[PDB]
Amino acid sequence: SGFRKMAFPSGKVEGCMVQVTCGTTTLNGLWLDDVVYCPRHVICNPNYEDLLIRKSNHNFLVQAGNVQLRVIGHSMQNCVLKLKVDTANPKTPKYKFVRIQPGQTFSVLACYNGSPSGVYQCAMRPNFTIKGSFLNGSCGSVGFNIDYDCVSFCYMHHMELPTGVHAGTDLEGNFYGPFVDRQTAQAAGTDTTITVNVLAWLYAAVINGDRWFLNRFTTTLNDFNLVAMKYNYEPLTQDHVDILGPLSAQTGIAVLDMCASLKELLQNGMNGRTILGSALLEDEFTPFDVVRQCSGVTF
Amino acid sequence: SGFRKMAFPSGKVEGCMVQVTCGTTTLNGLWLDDVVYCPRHVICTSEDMLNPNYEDLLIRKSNHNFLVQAGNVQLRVIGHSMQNCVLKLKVDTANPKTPKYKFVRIQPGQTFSVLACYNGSPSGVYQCAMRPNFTIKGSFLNGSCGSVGFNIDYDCVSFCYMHHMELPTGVHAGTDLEGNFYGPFVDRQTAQAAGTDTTITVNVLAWLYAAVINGDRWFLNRFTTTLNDFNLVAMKYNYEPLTQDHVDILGPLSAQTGIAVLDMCASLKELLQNGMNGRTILGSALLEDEFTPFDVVRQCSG
Ligand SMILES: CNS(=O)(=O)c1ccc2c(NC(=O)[C@]3(OC)CCOc4ccc(Cl)cc43)cncc2c1
Ligand SMILES: CNS(=O)(=O)c1ccc2c(NC(=O)[C@]3(OC)CCOc4ccc(Cl)cc43)cncc2c1
Ligand SMILES: [Cl-]
Repeated sequence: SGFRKMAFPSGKVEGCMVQVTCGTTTLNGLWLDDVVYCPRHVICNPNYEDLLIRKSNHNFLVQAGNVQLRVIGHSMQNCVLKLKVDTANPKTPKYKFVRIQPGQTFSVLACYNGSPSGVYQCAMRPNFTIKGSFLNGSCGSVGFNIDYDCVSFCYMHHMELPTGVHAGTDLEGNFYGPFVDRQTAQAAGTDTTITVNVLAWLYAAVINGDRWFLNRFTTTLNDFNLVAMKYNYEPLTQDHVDILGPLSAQTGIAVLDMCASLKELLQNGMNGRTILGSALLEDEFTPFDVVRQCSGVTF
Repeated sequence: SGFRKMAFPSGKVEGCMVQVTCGTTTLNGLWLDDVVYCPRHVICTSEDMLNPNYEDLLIRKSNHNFLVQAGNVQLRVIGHSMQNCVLKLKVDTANPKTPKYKFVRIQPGQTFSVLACYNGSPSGVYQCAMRPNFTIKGSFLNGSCGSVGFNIDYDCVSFCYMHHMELPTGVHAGTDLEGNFYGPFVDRQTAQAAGTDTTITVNVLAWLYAAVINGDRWFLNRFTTTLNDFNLVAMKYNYEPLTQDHVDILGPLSAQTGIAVLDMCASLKELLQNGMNGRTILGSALLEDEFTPFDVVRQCSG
């Protein structure tokens, strides 16, 4: 029993964290095989082609523990800088670079000066920001998932928006959201609740013996989406309904039956009651996270 | 900016997790240098669990009865001894991944990271607090016994907890790494229950200072209180008494924000009276008590 926000074991990613210093700027890099990946703003209206052409390999100081790596090449791919080094990382795990969609969750290994300091779980918000926990020097920290023994790198941290939320890119340097890596007026758009994730967390509550919110009612997918749009909740699709199938079969509560519970919770509140120790509806657990935690999958 | 429940990086502990098998029982072990530490109930069958005599069960075992697996490699057990509720298996190979470590016994209110494992394989990491009733609100299934709680200081791992059992309310009980249980629990299937739990007051105050550092001031008021008047109110909401030690510990946060501890105590009294009125504090509609004053300073300053 129990239900916690749980991150993937971070060890395979810890063995890849390095410090990258160029001029007066210091941030984190991800060392995989003979390449170090880091935000391109380490070289900083910037003209990154013009700023990069003026740099030599010896301008980038890369440090892995107490060992300095020698940079033998450099190239830019979108908003990520790729530093070719002379030595392949012997701790390189089996890995892939994957771009995730809003609502998907991942683990973040927060780093400062190439040293990991913490791990937390979070979700890609529908407005493409992440509600992270980052200070100055956190740039280059990465987001990931683990499948068996393969690390899927999905996020690299780049900046903090004025509301305290964070923006970054996939490992190919493409930003999540309409953000740019430049000091200019930028803001997070109006955010919405990840509906499929709230439903998955309501199934996790049922599996853990929290059932007060259940009711005898059902609803149509159209009627639920009309209600959800009024409460700034993301639309629920047939794909989301299908994904929730296994949890629906395990608890005996049809997805549209759980939608009627969610509709009653949105129109009436919790009334002093809690669900899994929370007075708010949690949306940072996917249906797969719920199945993984309520069955004990290992890495 | 931002405030998350944050666990320590788990890599130094992952390289210590092994699987320990005794007959039909399998659980997790912690391999440090040439010793594997695990709950002593690995020598019990489901039949032995009500009133087991561990000294009598252990004396009947030989080294080859213990099967220890580290990855796809079987370790050879060359000795065994019991220390309180932990079994210590001497092995023929020192773990080359043994980090710098210490065994520390923690007090209620203190937080730690838990690396949840099954069959010697890590499956997840989360952040916990030792509740005032000496239980932890963990997330554990069958076979999680032997999973460990820890903190990291520089490059040193402080092991503070080893998981042993689940009480009937779904909460968990365990020991320090010397086998001494936290709380009045025993490693027997006899009727046991968690005592009435309370809120960790010093931790709620630390989290209110974290909200002030992140720009939230809506809950502050023009009032102060005596330490005694605060405690009289707090006990009525099942909050732990706040001691002068707690007031002193909050000193640095008080100096950084400019809000005296007893002035923040007056905001807490008001929040307990009025509730939040549809508002949240650091994205939460409840008062968070699983962040210590030390966690707040580390996450907000470095
Ligand atoms: C709010 N103060 S803080 O917590 O120390 C902080 C400061 C900077 C943080 C940070 N850095 C940045 O956003 C910038 O990094 C150079 C600052 C200047 O403006 C830009 C513009 C574009 C880009 Cl891509 C980056 C930055 C990242 N993540 C978290 C940060 C927490
Ligand atoms: C509630 N079902 S479950 O989630 O699968 C589960 C089952 C057993 C869990 C478990 N095991 C135990 O508590 C016991 O382990 C042999 C079961 C029998 O009673 C005792 C008595 C004393 C001691 Cl020290 C251990 C046990 C631990 N932690 C979490 C557990 C989740
Ligand atoms: Cl302590």
